[PDB]
Amino acid sequence: HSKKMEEGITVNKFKPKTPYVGRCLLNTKITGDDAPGETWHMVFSHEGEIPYREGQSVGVIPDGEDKNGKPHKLRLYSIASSALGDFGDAKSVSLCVKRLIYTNDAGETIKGVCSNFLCDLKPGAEVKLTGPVGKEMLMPKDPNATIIMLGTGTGIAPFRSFLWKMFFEKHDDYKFNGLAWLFLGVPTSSSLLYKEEFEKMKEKAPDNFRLDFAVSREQTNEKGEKMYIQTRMAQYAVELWEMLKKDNTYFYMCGLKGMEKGIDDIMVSLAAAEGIDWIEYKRQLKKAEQWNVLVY
Ligand SMILES: Cc1cc2nc3c(=O)[nH]c(=O)nc-3n(C[C@H](O)[C@H](O)[C@H](O)COP(=O)(O)OP(=O)(O)OC[C@H]3O[C@@H](n4cnc5c(N)ncnc54)[C@H](O)[C@@H]3O)c2cc1C
Repeated sequence: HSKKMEEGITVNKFKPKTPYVGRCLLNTKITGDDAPGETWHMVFSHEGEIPYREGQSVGVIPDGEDKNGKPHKLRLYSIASSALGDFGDAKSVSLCVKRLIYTNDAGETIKGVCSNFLCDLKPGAEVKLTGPVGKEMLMPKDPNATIIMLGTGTGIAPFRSFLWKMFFEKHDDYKFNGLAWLFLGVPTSSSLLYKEEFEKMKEKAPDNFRLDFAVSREQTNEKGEKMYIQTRMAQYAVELWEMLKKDNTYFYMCGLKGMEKGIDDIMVSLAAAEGIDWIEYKRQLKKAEQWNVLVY
């Protein structure tokens, strides 16, 4: 029995040995020039060949060979579009990709293989895809569920997928009527991803959608602390902790590995304050499919 929309999902229809070859339709930079690092939203054509569901990922095999002449390893990317897609016809898939650039030991600049291949794609270019992959980030079956979403950076991807389904589409068998609450933590205002879309959703379903942004380098709390995602969340601690006590509440976290630790630190304290061991409570929540995490 599952609390998530797991029935009839498709997994690994396309594999690394036999990828699906799609084509780039659009590739747009969605962060301002201010932003530390660039993030691109790209859409690929798949002609209905990849039957994915909100919350899943696709693997991308970047062009070229590794230092051993073999083809590159695949890299996974959460799908940023709902099942119907940005165009509403179930024939395209969209990704949210941050261009990775770092420096090695010798002080030389190294560009990440797959992220740079992807952000450099031009409309018409082909791309090898695999998947769909995953069950961890699927949506709850319950249309009246309280869904709390916490993402950092590109971790916004699966939540854009969820929200398009919930607020931008009409479905024969699904009408969301619960409360969705999104918290998005980014470094700069120029790094807010998809804010415009979220703002329109908010106007559309003001009683079903709550929205909170945490711009670390630009906002501080009373003590004067940087506005990290948990720093903005602690401001609603009593409310969220009370929400976690209910059976119809589902927590999803996605983004940079770091975030996991800082939320756990806030939680351990709220729980102990009520005589609860967070480590055991979290375990029970994970078992009940109420605590869902995907960090990388
Ligand atoms: C399930 C899942 C979902 C994901 N979803 C997304 C998504 O939606 N968007 C997205 O952008 N990414 C996502 N990723 C990350 C993505 O898979 C790639 O890892 C990422 O894009 C970088 O890969 P690359 O091929 O560009 O880099 P690679 O060429 O593989 O380089 C990565 C290597 O760079 C090194 N490195 C990185 N930073 C530094 C540093 N500061 N100093 C030194 N070494 C460093 C690390 O050793 C790492 O092994 C996801 C990953 C997973 C597992």
